[PDB]
Amino acid sequence: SRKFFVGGNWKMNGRKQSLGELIGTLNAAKVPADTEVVCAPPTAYIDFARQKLDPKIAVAAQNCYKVTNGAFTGEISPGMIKDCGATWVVLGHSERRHVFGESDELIGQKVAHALAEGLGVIACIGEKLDEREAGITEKVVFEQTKVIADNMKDWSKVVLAYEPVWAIGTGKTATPQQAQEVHEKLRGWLKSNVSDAVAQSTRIIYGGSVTGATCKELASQPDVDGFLVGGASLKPEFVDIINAKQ
Amino acid sequence: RKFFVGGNWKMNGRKQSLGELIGTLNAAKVPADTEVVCAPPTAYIDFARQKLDPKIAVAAQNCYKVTNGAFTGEISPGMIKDCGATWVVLGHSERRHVFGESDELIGQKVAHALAEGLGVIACIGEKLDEREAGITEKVVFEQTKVIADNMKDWSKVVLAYEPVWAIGTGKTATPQQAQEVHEKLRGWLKSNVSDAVAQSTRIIYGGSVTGATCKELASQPDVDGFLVGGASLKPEFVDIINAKQ
Repeated sequence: SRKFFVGGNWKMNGRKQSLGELIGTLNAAKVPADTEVVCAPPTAYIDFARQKLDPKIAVAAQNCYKVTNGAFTGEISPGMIKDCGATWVVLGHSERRHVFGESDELIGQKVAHALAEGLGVIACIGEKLDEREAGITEKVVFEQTKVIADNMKDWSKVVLAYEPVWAIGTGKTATPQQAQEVHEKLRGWLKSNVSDAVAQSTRIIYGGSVTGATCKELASQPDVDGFLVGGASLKPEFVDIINAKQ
Repeated sequence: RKFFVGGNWKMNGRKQSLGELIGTLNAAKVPADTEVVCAPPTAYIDFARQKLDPKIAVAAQNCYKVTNGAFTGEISPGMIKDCGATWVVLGHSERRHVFGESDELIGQKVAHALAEGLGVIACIGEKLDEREAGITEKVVFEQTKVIADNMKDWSKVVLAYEPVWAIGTGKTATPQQAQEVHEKLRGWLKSNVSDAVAQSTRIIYGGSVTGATCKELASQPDVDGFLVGGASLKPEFVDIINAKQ
């Protein structure tokens, strides 16, 4: 019985005043008890957000590096994330992979280390438009998921996020049925390559375009276990997406 | 040119350990002729500014080139200002050589940070292969050039020379080898920008500095301070603050 999971990726948006407002909205919101809600602030505001947010909402970092301390100007470690009261980290996000060039190997290593330090991990995967139009969706997301899997001792604190990069900013839209086709193929990969236990208990959430209007239909897909929300996570509309199963 | 001592904590510390360091720094007597800046890890910019006495300025360790946007894991100069920090380090050797940040990207970041009202510590330097091939000047001049082309105003910039060729290589820089590069960089400012920019721009040294070495390095005519690494996490940093005393 996989617990429904809604992530809010704020990305590089907001200041203390505006995020303070957003947080007041989320605190005033009724969160269903059967739903796990997580918010990822810009790294400068992880501490700030954890202090202001009600305990019913967990806090994620948006990225981290692969050792606990070191000569890595501009990076943060999982220890720092935990030290700030955050319990999750988002890793392998399409923007890290495709804007900032983070390799599969680097990401697998980040997952191992964040997991070894006690954080949950939202591990992101997905294919670009050129990869999808070349017919290599499965090949790409399976390879990304394999590299993550090779750097794991334990699956219980991982959530997989499928991002259709091919449908973010390109003009193309993704159907609920296309999302479901990728999600069930990823679950089938977990069953045949890790275990049926992992396949049946691991949340696979959809990180493509989600709104107050699209969320109910997407969430009723049997292999779509929730959402990693982009722009809408900055709006009160997020509260509708939290309630997508209601 | 006011003497400038920067402390780059890198990816080190927690609230407890950094709170302790900050107590130590808050007890230090900062000379009137010296500008002190500390760069915490990004998760602790806010924490550090709240705990530090105002006689010490706070810097971000990196930032991005737009004020808000779809850039998971980044921070903007707006957020840095919002947390009470007045500087950012850009083009650090680690951003360049571990994380692949290009000259063009760094230039764009410099322009955006200066425009949003931050000071910028702009880092340049050559690797060992480049030094031993004889292209020290080519590499550092190119890096300073691409930056200069993305800037109009020089008053809020500090140039940091990093002898990357001395990090974990088995080679080290002498004070004289540091002076030599600082002099050539001031030379490039004269010839490529102006004499005025060349006479007023702090050029600080970003290689190994300790309490034992700091006074000899600071006495070099073209070395105007430091961007300190490992020693910045220790009381020894307070002695490096006193380098020109």
